[PDB]
Parts: sequence; C-alpha cells; structure tokens
Amino acid sequence: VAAKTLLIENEDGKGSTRMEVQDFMKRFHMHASEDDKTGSPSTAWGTLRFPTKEATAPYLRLSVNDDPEDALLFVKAMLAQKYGETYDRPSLILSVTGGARNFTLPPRLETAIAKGLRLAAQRTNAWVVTGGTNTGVMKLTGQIMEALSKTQSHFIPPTIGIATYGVIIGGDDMTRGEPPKIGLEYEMHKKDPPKTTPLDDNHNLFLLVDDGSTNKFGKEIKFRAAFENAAGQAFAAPVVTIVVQGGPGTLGTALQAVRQGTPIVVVDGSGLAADVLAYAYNFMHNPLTRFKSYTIDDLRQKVAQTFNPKSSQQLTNLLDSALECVQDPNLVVVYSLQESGIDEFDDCILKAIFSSQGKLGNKLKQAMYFDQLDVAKRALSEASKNGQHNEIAACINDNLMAAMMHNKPHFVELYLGFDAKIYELKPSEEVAKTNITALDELPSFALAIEELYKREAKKPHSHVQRLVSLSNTDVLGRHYRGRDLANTRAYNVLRMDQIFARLVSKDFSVNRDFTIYDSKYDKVPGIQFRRTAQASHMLFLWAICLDRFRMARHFWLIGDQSIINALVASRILERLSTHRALQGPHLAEERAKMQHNAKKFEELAVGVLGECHGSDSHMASEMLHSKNDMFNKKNAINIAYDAKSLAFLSHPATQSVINADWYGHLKSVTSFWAVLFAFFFPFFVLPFINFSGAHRLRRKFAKFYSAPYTRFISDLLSHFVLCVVTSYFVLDKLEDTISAIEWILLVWFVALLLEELRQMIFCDGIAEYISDTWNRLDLIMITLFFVGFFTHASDPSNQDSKVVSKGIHAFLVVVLWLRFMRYYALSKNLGPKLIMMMEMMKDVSTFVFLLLIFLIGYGVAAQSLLSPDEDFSSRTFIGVLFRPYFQIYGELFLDDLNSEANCLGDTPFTECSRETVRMVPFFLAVYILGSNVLLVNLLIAMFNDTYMKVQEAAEDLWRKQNYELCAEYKDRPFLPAPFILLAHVHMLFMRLLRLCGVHTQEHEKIQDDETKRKITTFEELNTDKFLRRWERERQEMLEARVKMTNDNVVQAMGMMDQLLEHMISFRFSLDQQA
Amino acid sequence: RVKMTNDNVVQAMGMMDQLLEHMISFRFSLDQQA
Ligand SMILES: CC(C)CCC[C@@H](C)[C@H]1CC[C@H]2[C@@H]3CC=C4C[C@@H](O)CC[C@]4(C)[C@H]3CC[C@]12C
Ligand SMILES: CC(C)CCC[C@@H](C)[C@H]1CC[C@H]2[C@@H]3CC=C4C[C@@H](O)CC[C@]4(C)[C@H]3CC[C@]12C
Ligand SMILES: CC(C)CCC[C@@H](C)[C@H]1CC[C@H]2[C@@H]3CC=C4C[C@@H](O)CC[C@]4(C)[C@H]3CC[C@]12C
Repeated sequence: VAAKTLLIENEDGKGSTRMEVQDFMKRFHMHASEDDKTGSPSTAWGTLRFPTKEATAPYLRLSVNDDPEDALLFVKAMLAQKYGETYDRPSLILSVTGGARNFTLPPRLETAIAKGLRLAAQRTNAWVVTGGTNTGVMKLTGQIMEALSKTQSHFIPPTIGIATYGVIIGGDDMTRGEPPKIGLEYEMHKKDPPKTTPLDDNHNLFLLVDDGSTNKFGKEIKFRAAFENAAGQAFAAPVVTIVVQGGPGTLGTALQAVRQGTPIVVVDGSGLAADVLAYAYNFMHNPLTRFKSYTIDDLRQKVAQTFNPKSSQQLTNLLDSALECVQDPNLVVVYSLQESGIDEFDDCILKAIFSSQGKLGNKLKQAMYFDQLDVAKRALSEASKNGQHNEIAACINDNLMAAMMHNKPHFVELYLGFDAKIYELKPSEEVAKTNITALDELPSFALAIEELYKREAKKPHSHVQRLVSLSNTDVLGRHYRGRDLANTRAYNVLRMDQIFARLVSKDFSVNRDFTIYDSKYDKVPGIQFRRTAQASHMLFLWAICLDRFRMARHFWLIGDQSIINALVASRILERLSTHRALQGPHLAEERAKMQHNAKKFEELAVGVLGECHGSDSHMASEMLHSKNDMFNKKNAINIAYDAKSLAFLSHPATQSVINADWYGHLKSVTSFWAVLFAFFFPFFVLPFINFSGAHRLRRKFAKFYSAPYTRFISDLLSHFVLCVVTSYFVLDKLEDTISAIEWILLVWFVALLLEELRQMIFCDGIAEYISDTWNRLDLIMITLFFVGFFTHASDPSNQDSKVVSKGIHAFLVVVLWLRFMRYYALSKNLGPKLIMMMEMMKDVSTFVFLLLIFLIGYGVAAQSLLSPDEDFSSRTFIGVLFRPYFQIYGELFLDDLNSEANCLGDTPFTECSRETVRMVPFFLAVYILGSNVLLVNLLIAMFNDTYMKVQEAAEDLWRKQNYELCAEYKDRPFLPAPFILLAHVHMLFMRLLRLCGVHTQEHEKIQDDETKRKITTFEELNTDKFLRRWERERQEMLEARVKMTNDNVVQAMGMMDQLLEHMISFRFSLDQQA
Repeated sequence: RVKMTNDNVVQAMGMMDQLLEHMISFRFSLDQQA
C-alpha cells in the first residue's frame, strides 16, 4: 500500500510531524524542458523496484533550484517511514567519487576497499553518496554496499545516488505515473533514445536532479555537494571523500573538496588521477625513499600519460590542480595496499575523520564507532601531552555516556583510566526539578543513569519498557499502582532499585545514601571511594538491566562487596530471564543467552569464595559474617538463601561458616554427646572448656546458651520428655477423676499451642506458617490432644469415654513420635535419607496404585468364591479388605482358609463341599506371584533408579535445610517448651517495653573500620587472583588453543601472501630494472 | 602436541615477519640502488 502520511522533521530538530505525501513533496519541483526556469512541482517520486532485488528503493526527482535541506528532510522522512522515528542517525557521509567510465581494479585493493567501506558502513551507520549510475566507481560502490545489505539485518545503511535526470535511462518511464509509484519496475535493459546511462540497482535511494536538459552529465555535482554539506550540518557528521581512479573532473572535484575543507581519501593502486594525486602526495608530503625519486616533471609525465591533455597549458593547470589538491597534508589521506595494509582502509577513514574539522569529543565518538582503541588512546595521550587536559576532560563526559550507550567496555575502561571520576557523570539534558525531595536529593550521575534508561527504553521491542509497564508501582517505588512524573521521571533510580529489590525477593531491600555526594563531605577520608562504590553499584545494576555482560564485569571488578553483588546479579538475571515481561519472540535470544550469562556470575561468585578458601579460612569466616550496610545489614549467607543459590550454599567454605554459626562460635564442644554432657553438667564443664573472671565466665555461659545447638538440644530434650510422659500417660489407665499428669500435659501442650500461635500470628504470617509440613503436624497434634482431652473431660466417670480418649490419643502418640523424626535433619547421615525418602514416596504411591488393583480384584473374587451362599454385610467387606493384605506381607493364612473352606480331606484342599471352592489356592498363587515377586521388586528397581537419580540433589537440599534449620533455631526462644509460655511472659515484658512503658533500649555491635578495610582489601586481592587464574584457565583450555593457533595460521597465511606479493613486486622491479 | 604446534606456529610467524622485514629492506635497497 502507498503511504499517505509521512513524518517530516521540524526546523527545531526535536520533533517530527505527520503530513501528507503531496503536501510534503510539493516543495520538490521539476523541469520539463531546458527553457523552463521555475518549472512544475514534481510528479515523479516514489518507490522503484530493481530486478533481482527484494526491496524497492525510493526515488525522488528534485529541481536544480530546489534546496538540498528539503531533500535531506525527505530522506529523513523516508528513513522515518522505513525504520520508525527512532532511526539510526549517521556519523559519516562517505562521498564515493571517481571515474564514471569502467575502472578495473586489482582484487586485493578492491577487496580491501570494499571491506573497509562495508566495515565503516556497518560500524558508523554511514550514508553513501555516489553517482548512482551502474558504471565504474558507483557500480563498485554499489557492489561494496550490496554485501552489507544482505549480511546485516534491522536498519540498513542507505546508498543514496545523486544523478542527473537527462542522462538517467527510464526517467520518462518514471515521469509517466501518478505519484507515489508504489513499486514501479525499473527496466535497465530498456532502449531509451536520449538517455543511455542506467541507474545502479544496489543504490538504496535516488536523487534525480532535473534542470530540464537531456544527455548531460555534471549537472548534479553541486546539488550532491550541497546535500552532503546539509547532511554534515544536520547530523553534525564529518564528510569523507573516497577517491578511486577518476578523471580531470574528479581532480577538480577533489580540489573543490580540499577548498571546501572536506578531507579526501585517495586509494593508491587504482590508477589514473588517484595515482597522480597519490604521486603528488608522495612528492609533496612523504619523505620516504621510494617517494624521494618522485619529481614534479615525473608527476607531469604521469599526468600526461594518464589524463593526456590537448595543450601544455592544460597539463600545467592539471599539475597545478594536483599540487593544490595535495597542498594541505591534513585534507589528503593516501591509502595503499603495499604501504598501509589489508585492514587499514577503515583506519584511513578514521585518520581522515581525525584530520577533519576537529572537535575532540566528536573524534572520540568517531573512534568509539570505528572501535580502534589504540588510536583514541594515542590521541588522548597526545592531547594530555599538549597541555589540553581541560578540553579533554570537558569532553570525556559525553564520550563516556556514548560509550555506555553504544556498549564498548574497552572504551569505558579507557575513559575510566584517563583521569575521570565515575561519580562525576552529568546528563546531556537538564532534569526538571520536582516537588518531591527524593528526586531533589538525587545527584547528576543518577540523572545520567536515568538518561541511559530513557535512551535504552526508547528503542523498539525493548524489554525495559515492558518491565516498567508491568511493574505496577509508583515513582517513589511503592507498589500502590503526577502523570508527568510518571512519564518523564519514571526511570528514576530509586524506583528502579525498588523494582530490583522486589525482583530479588519479597523481603529483599537495598539502601542507598546520596549524602556523601555533597561537597561538604569532600574532606572526609574514603568518601570518594564510597562514591565510586555506590556509582559502580548503580551502573552495575543498570548493566544487568541492559544485559551487557562485559560492562557488568567491569563495574563488578571496580566495585566493592563483589560476592554479594554477584549473588544478587545471578539471582535477578536468572529470575528476569524467566519472567512475563520478557515474553515475546523478538526478545527471544536475550531471554536465553543472558540466562547463560546469569550462570556465568554464579560460577564467578563460587570462585571468589574458592579464592577466599584458597587464602584463609578464618578471614573467609570473618568475610561471611560481615553485614553489608547497603543491604539492610544482612550477612551474605542470608543473601544466598534469599537469592536461592544452591551451588553457593553447597560449598564447604559456606558449610564451615554455617557450622561456625552453630555451637555459638565456640571451638571446644562440637560433638553431640559433648554438648549433651555440657548441657547436663553446666558448672563442671564451662569453666573447664576453652574460651571463644566471674563476668567473663558469665559471658561464656551466655555465649553457650545463646547457641542454636543448645536451644536445639533443649527443644529435643523437651520433645523427648514430652513423648516419654505422654507414653506413660497413654499406656497407664486413666482414673475416675482428672489426674495431675493430665494437668501437666494440659500445661505442656498449652505452652506448645501458645508457642505455635506466637510462631503463626506475630512472627511470620499465616500463609508462611501454613506452607510448612511440621507446623501442620504440630497443629494436628494440638487438635488430637484437645479432642482426646475433651473426650476425657466431658465424662470423667464413664469407662467408655476413657476408651474413646485413649483411642483418640493413640493418634497423638503416633503423630508425636513421628514428629520426633523432624529433629534428624541436623545429622549428616540422616537428613539426605529423609530427603531421599520424601523423593521416594512418589514411587511408594505408584506401588500402592499398582497393588490396589490386585488386592481389590483378588479380595472381591476370593471372598465371593469362598462364600457363595451369603448375604452382603459389613463383614464381607472386612473379609475383602483384610486377609489379602496380610497375604502380601507374609502371613498366608491357609489353615484358616482350609477351616473357612470346610474341606475335610487329609490333603489340605480336598474332599470339599463346593467343587469350585478348591480354586482359592490358584488365585492365591497368582496373587502372591503378582504381589511378592512382581510389584515389590519393581519397587526395588524404582528405589535404585530413584536414589541414583536424586542423591546429590538431596544433598544440596540438605545444605539448604541446614542453613534453614540454623536460621530457624537462631531465632528460637532461649527457654525450652514448658518454660516457653513463661518466656512468652518475658515477651509480654517486651510488651511492657513496647507501648505503655516505652522504655525499650536496644543496640547493635559496630565493626572496626580497619577490619572492614582489611576485608575489602582481602576481597579485592582474592577477586584479582581469581580473575587472573580464571583468565589463565580459560586460555589454557583445548578449544581456545586450537582456535588461537587457527587464527595464527590464518594471520601467518596472510603474512605469507603479503610476502609473496612483495617478492613478486621486487622480481617485477628487478625485471624492469634490467 | 597442540601447545608445541602453537609455539611452533608463533615461532614461524616471527620468522615470517623477520623474512618480510628482510624482503622489505632488500626491496628498499633495490629501490635506492636504482
Ligand atoms: C481359561 C479360562 C480363563 C476360561 C474360562 C474357564 C472357566 C469358565 C472354567 C474352566 C474350568 C471350569 C471348572 C471345571 C470343573 C468344575 C467342576 C464342576 O463340578 C463345577 C464347575 C467347575 C469348578 C468349573 C467352573 C468353570 C471353570 C473354571
Ligand atoms: C487363567 C489361566 C492362567 C489358566 C487357567 C487355569 C484354570 C482355568 C484351571 C487351572 C487348574 C484348574 C483346577 C484344577 C482342578 C480342579 C478340581 C476339580 O474337582 C474341580 C475343578 C478344579 C478346581 C480346576 C478349576 C479350573 C482351574 C483353576
Ligand atoms: C512355578 C510356579 C508357577 C508353580 C506352579 C504353581 C501351580 C501350578 C500350582 C500351585 C498351587 C496349586 C494348586 C494347589 C491346590 C489345588 C487344590 C486341588 O483340589 C486342585 C488343584 C489345585 C487348585 C492346585 C493347582 C495347581 C497349583 C495352582
């Protein structure tokens, strides 16, 4: 369909307005003949489709008196219709100029020129301005640019051809249609009488300058020069002229480009006027020994050989134009394959860009697009050596913001190495001040990170705009689900940090202090280091949020608290890969491979812990008990449990930290029986034990009874005394009145119900407490004791109510002794057997679902077959469901079946009354073959395959339950269970500190700054040692060595081909010298 | 074996760079001799 609306850019350059196609293209005019001066408005514009081309290039016929800024606005409106309003702006205008006739090149120089032009068009997104015809230099530029059109997706570089209308074949066919011509076919083989030069088929745009003449060339040179000057004025881009062969008109074009300030790159080895300009640049600028023999008379003889003028004054004017074209050494850049190299054409384009109109930040942006960091490093060292460090440091902010924009982390490390603070970032546009003080306290680097979030969110199919639109949060970061603050400042970094704290966990939170960024704290020691740490953490969280791995590695390496930030990263990238805001096919591989990158951070985090376990176990235990102040004073193993990293929690150094968090961090009593002997005799063991006056022994006893192992063995001893005293209650006979042991059981389970209600209501929440298995077993033993005690206490004198009370309390016996198995998770040899039994219970339920078929079928058939003449009752159903079971487990009741069958023979099934009654054996025979030889041994094979499947996963789940049991018993009350309600009375004393008295005094231990600086230097030394060892291990792999020697063979084969070409040139010079 | 042939490729690339520098010096001496 033809487009009726086009987005034309405004005169301010900050917006685009939709208009009609005829109303925008009425400013483009045309001339029907040479006598017409004002002419008609143009009716020949639209889309022309070439043969063997999938797309139709837009053509526009414009007048010679029309302005080139309207043609550049029409090209920008065509690019806005092609690739949306957020199209790629060009950074280079490559003016391909040279011979309009056919010019055969050597294949090494044409391959190097086409590879440099394709690499500059792929990297810089450059606009190619050529002649547009399919003959010679413009056809070679179209053959260079057609390889970039197929190998690169998304936005393509446009190849604009500016050509005269009267020489273009098919312009009368282009002028014979109602505009816009949507896909009109261009016939290059059509015989046009007055125009014989067809257009190039690989040119992606056409500008046909119409002065009304026919078969005239050179009428569109000044219009293409004004279009290149208008594009360099509009996009703030340098214009570079590529020159290959060429005539005297190309020499006058290069002389007018050198007079206009445009730098020109001449490719030597292309012959003609380009070799004459290369010989003039060799005689005028090059002091080499091959260029020492070049003379003005030899260059005049080469100009008479190539151009061949009719007069000697024209040869003197051509030699003067070749001298004045190569008079400026900055404006002429000579590229040779025998001098520069094969991969030096884009370096010659970058050298012409550095030798162009020189802004320093635009040269660093063009070097960051061209990706030659040694060129920008030598230019920054030359700018620092010339005393221009203030102009370098003024332009390093926008170059560094473009370096995080275009994702070049070696340039990020280059600008970070060139004396620039990472907390000295300022945005490109000014931020409007809101009435909220949280945005008023945000510094300029937070506005720079919010500018990079708004720049990354302006791309189409962006996952961050779908992340914000599915966030349902406020601009302060609260999830309560003003609109100008929700449109302009919606990507503020406090709201992003609250979305990241929600995206790690439900209870995860971060803490950022901007009050060290004031100028009054500049004299504080280490405030600049904490400023670089907070800015590296914010740019680190932005680097995960843009999923760039190497920039996140660089901000992880220059940041502090590396292990905690790597765990938080790996959790938020592994959860953000499997998220509904990243659903969609176009964000497919960024779904996948970033999850791959997420596993990379998990492996990275383990190795820094391994580097800590390479260095010192005691410094690693001092590392992992340190509470980071940016994450609400949480230790790193709680960050691992909230981050759910099972690979980090199964490490033995983390298990050394968790077993140091057991036993009160006391290195004397570590055995179970030694802790039981210390708990049974406290006064006779704890002075005699090793350490961690009377106040020191009281502090040692207070360190002993605040251990989680001591509270765990107190809860185990209280549960053992509970189960033994309820065993002595339920086995002994209940009296006619209420006994004192029933009052002790009532007070004991009343304290257990008060501790269960204190764990349910005031501690965690109802949905967290209902998800636990053992809390539900505790609730059903509370309900079983209260049902049996209400059945006893409804009628204490009835013996039948005592029978109902013991039959209700047998469930309490079975569930209480089964709840004694929940203390076996602290043992090393019992806990994975419990997790393997809980994995194996699905195979148990599969065996029950297999055996119920055989049991119900043989039970109904067997009980119907031994009793033919019997009415149905309950006892027939008990006779179905009873005996078959116990015939699986071994008691094959047989005499009782011979007595039930009423068979009177001396043989055990003979002389029976019913003749069909001696088939109960045969059904019993096939039942015990189906049960005791088929299904139970299928369990055996299912348990062997089940245990050999999930043994290591049961071990890693035991490590997660080990830190979950240590965190559960660290927050346990210090008293055991029948004292615990009295300890809840002490919690009621905390209620006396809460609201009425309000005299609560609490404090926390503050660590030393020297110990935290030693832990941070230990973290930086272990992280640098692990990244050096991991780079050596990545370089020491087999695949990297065979790929490195394959690239070195390919470079040695290129060096051998260059040495063979230099030896062939030396043999040709030795043949021509003779 | 793959580390020994990687070191031998690196030594052969250094010998090819020295042979290319000697051939460029011989071509510069043949240019200056004319
Ligand atoms: C091979 C099977 C699956 C097919 C069906 C066979 C059944 C219907 C047949 C095969 C042999 C038969 C038995 C053979 C002989 C007698 C003795 C007679 O005094 C009473 C019936 C009784 C006890 C038959 C009952 C039915 C019986 C069990
Ligand atoms: C079902 C497949 C596996 C084989 C079928 C075997 C069945 C039909 C056969 C095998 C042995 C047979 C029994 C062998 C002997 C006797 C004793 C006779 O006084 C009555 C029939 C009776 C009780 C038969 C009933 C049918 C019987 C149970
Ligand atoms: C290797 C295994 C399969 C051994 C074979 C077992 C079979 C053939 C045996 C085991 C028990 C046997 C039964 C035992 C008792 C009786 C009752 C009798 O009045 C008729 C035969 C009958 C019903 C037998 C039939 C054959 C029998 C079912």
